[PDB]
Amino acid sequence: TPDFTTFCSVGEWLQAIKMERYKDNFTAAGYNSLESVARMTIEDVMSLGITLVGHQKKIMSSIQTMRAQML
Repeated sequence: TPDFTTFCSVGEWLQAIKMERYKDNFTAAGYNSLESVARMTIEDVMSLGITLVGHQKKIMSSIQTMRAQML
């Protein structure tokens, strides 16, 4: 099992999954910790204005693996 608890920031996590284009989206909505990111549902993701389905799925998938080890 990879360890998904080793990121030191939301920005570092996004970079690792090639999603760093949404960095400002996460920041602007006050997702400043990975703890808060790990609690997100699809609705939270949609609220960020992330609209490509492929991006929503990558992020949701990464959030899931994270939540399982983090929460």
